[PDB]
Amino acid sequence: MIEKAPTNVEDRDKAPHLLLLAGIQGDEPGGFNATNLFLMHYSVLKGLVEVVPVLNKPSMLRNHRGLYGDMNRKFAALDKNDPEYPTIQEIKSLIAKPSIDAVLHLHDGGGYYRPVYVDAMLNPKRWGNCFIIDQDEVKGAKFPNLLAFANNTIESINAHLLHPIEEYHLKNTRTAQGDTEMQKALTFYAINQKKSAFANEASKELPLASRVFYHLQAIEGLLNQLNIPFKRDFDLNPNSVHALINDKNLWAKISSLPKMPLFNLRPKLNHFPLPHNTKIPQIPIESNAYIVGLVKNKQEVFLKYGNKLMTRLSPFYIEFDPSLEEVKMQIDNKDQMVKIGSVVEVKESFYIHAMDNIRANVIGFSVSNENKPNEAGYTIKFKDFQKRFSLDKQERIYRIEFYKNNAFSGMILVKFV
Ligand SMILES: C[C@H](N)C(=O)N[C@H](CCC(=O)N[C@@H](CCC[C@@H](N)C(=O)O)C(=O)O)C(=O)O
Ligand SMILES: [Ca+2]
Ligand SMILES: [Ca+2]
Ligand SMILES: [Ca+2]
Repeated sequence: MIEKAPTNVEDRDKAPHLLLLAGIQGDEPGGFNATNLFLMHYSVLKGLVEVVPVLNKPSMLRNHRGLYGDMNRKFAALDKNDPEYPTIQEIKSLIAKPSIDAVLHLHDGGGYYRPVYVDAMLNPKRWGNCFIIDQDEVKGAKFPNLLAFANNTIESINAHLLHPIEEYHLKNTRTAQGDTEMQKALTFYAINQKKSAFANEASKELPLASRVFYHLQAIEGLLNQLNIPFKRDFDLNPNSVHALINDKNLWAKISSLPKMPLFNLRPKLNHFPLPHNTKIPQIPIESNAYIVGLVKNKQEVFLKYGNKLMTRLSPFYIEFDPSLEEVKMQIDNKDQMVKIGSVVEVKESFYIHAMDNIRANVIGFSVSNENKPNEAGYTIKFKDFQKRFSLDKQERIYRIEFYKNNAFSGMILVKFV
């Protein structure tokens, strides 16, 4: 859970609290890209929005609806030995917190829901582009009138339709009256804790940016109904959404390695250092996004951003010796200390000063066929690189790797600008 909170802690209790959740199915990227963009680009000014951006991360990482079965059928009877049992308790505990008032659960769904059969794509069996309640009223909730809240949220979404076919409709599953499937799902659990609970569906027929657009419309519609004041730092249209999903400023930091751009990496990165004796899911990974991770696939390690494959790492596993903190380098004739794990911009040249006990391999530069070379003490320019060794498709970013005996002492990236 990630908090989107006012800067003044005192403002937390001055408006309602919403719990915003997506990615209970790992192949529904509208939902988890929307929670991602919300965390990255919105501000909550009073009250609080608690976000679990992706409920089923292992499944997201494999582009899979649910590796351990349908997580959204696990909110009623559940075997204590179910692999998702701990996850389910975390979620139910967030839902049932006295400080939470409302719950919004995002999904992507096939076709377009219509309450009357129109055709195979538009009918009551379909799920796309609807706003869903389990029943019209939840007595004892802070906001008991789910129906009114839903109708007003649908109004807000329908003020912004990209095409008429995308019109939102109310879907009331009347769950307690015999819907045994929905009785096992998240929002029904929430209403049983006297929370006002809603699900939004964006149609799988839509491109990702349009799915995310509609989820964000639903989030804003509901925040307005709750009177949780918010801002965002962008204009809400599909182009703007696309730009932010595919943002060149997105990065990932694996272990103590430098920040790497998410987009426009080469599809495969060879001889990539990873800490030994460390299970893949336990390798630290930081990002300015909230849906990034690593997953093992055969012998490779995939860098994932939602369902997008950003690169395939071909690792070599090695001790990460943390002793080397900085390296003396010259950049465009300007001498300076460079922290291990830095990215440095270069216009013309660089040079690494020799070090006792430390060997430098500039990846893409060579002066011999030594398999374990020392390339400190060379003045290096762009023309000196074999461009295929670049980290990026643009052939501008190069790895410098440092070794102390048989241990890995760190990496610095140079970016030619
Ligand atoms: C074809 C394949 N079985 C498939 O992906 N079906 C989906 C089925 C649609 C689907 O999952 N809705 C959700 C609705 C849940 C709403 C609400 N109670 C909640 O807890 O948020 C579900 O039932 O968990 C499709 O048609 O979009
Ligand atoms: Ca932003
Ligand atoms: Ca779903
Ligand atoms: Ca080299």
